[PDB]
Amino acid sequence: LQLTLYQYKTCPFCSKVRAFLDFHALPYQVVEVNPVLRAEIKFSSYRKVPILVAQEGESSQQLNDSSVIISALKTYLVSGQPLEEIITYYPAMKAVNDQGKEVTEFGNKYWLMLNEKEAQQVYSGKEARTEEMKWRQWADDWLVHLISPNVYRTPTEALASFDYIVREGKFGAVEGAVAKYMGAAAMYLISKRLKSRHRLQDNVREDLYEAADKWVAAVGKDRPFMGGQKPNLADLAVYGVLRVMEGLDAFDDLMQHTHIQPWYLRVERAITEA
Amino acid sequence: LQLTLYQYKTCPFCSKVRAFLDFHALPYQVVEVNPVLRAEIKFSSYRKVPILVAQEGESSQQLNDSSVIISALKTYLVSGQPLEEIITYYPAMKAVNDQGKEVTEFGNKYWLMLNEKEAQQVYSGKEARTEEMKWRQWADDWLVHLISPNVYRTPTEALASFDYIVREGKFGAVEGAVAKYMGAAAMYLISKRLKSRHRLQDNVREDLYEAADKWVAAVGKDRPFMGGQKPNLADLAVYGVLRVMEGLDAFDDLMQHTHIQPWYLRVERAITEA
Ligand SMILES: COc1ccc2c(c1)c(CC(=O)O)c(C)n2C(=O)c1ccc(Cl)cc1
Ligand SMILES: COc1ccc2c(c1)c(CC(=O)O)c(C)n2C(=O)c1ccc(Cl)cc1
Ligand SMILES: [Cl-]
Ligand SMILES: [Cl-]
Repeated sequence: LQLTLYQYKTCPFCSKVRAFLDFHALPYQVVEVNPVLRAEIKFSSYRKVPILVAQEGESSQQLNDSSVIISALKTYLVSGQPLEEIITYYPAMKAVNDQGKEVTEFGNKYWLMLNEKEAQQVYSGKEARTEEMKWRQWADDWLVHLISPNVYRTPTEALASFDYIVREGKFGAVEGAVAKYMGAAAMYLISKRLKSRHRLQDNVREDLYEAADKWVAAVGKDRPFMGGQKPNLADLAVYGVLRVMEGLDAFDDLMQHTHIQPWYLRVERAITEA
Repeated sequence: LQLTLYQYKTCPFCSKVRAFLDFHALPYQVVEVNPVLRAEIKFSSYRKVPILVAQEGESSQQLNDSSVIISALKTYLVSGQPLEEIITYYPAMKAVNDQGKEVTEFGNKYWLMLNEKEAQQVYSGKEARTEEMKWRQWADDWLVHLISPNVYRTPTEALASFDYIVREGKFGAVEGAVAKYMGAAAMYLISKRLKSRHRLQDNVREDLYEAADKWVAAVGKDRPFMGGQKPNLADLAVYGVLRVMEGLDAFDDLMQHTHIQPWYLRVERAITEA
């Protein structure tokens, strides 16, 4: 089973898949996609990243959605059922938006296709299973929306963010320089609207701290991770979404004003502990 | 187990739930909602219909999404697991649209929460289970979109449709008269755009026939219903969506130019056969 992960290193969706693969010590190769030309992903009809293709000898499968990849690869690690069958339980559901745009959502993306036996093996109980599902959805439907407005909240921050994005990502020496200044500007302004459209406060930092606190309270103090002893897909989902800001002011503030570090560091070492 | 179904009689979403309850000969009461004031539904935070509340003695549960109601009530009929636990597997997933609107989708809405045993009891095999799921989604993501443009396609048709909607539904003698002419007009124009936004052909009837044919070919000629011997959630989904046009020109045309009647009539008697 050879895993190749096509990604945008600094993207919360790719970090999410990495947090999962790393935690389960799964071996994979990563091909960094060029956000401007995206030639490395032009083999797929699915036009979003991450994309993960699993090769099993002569056979191979393309897992598209970041939440679907984790769900499919996970039910696979527990059930051992063929990946080509498992990916069949998370179908791409096409529909035309109320604006005429063709959206594609993936069915059952936060549900592991597990039987009673294996389910009892990975979950605390029925309520633990539906809880991570709810928090998996929160991570990318609410939490990720707090990244941009926060890392591009100030012109200085916007430049630091794109410096890190271009340095961390794949850009030609030329488009790198352009994207560094041009992209920081566009994103600084563009995020001013993302902040509004998503109904964020004026002090976006406060929206970040609230979510952070809302999370640690959810984890509670009776357990190290929402998953209990070890982190579960929900712990790894929030971790993966937040790690993306590591090194930026947003992250330092997060750690300094929220009491989220203990859990964060906990999920980190649980990962480095392969 | 007392079932109360709040609905809009002539709506495909309510017809879908009725087609299911009827087919399983489930006893329920229906309270017709006034589309204008909707007072009869103002007990629910969920602001869409159908809504189905199941009362079990002193306890009661509100099942909101038309596909979720069918999925939950169904897994319940097979597993016997408490409804209050079952509805827990189809969570409301909130998110803010790219336009700033708060949309709510229901997780795993087309997946019955069944174990190996019961699943083998209700499905032909693994491929039969994911096939109805795919056709359940088609019914409401593609098929329903062909109803309005087709039944409001012409001014004469628009009036006949609203005559039937007001006669079939719950409107005050006054607002009924208004809605009959005012609503027919609004819908005739409004559907002119629905036809465009949804990328429908100019001859919307053709879109209807194609879908119809696409369905009968899917069912094939080796089985009476997509579900084999008896109809399954996919057969009942398409039937429920189409019945809504019964009596209108659109429906007569459908039956006359598509070879869909045989299956349609087959699902009808399978239902009347309680
Ligand atoms: C190279 O491509 C990127 C990089 C970062 C991205 C995205 C795409 C998308 C979009 C997508 O997945 O296509 C989101 C939401 N990103 C961020 O959250 C983000 C993270 C850290 C910093 Cl410093 C600044 C921004
Ligand atoms: C009273 O309320 C109604 C009635 C009909 C409706 C809807 C709501 C919705 C919307 C909803 O569920 O809120 C859709 C999509 N309807 C139709 O398909 C339709 C069916 C038959 C005819 Cl003749 C004309 C139109
Ligand atoms: Cl593209
Ligand atoms: Cl500023």
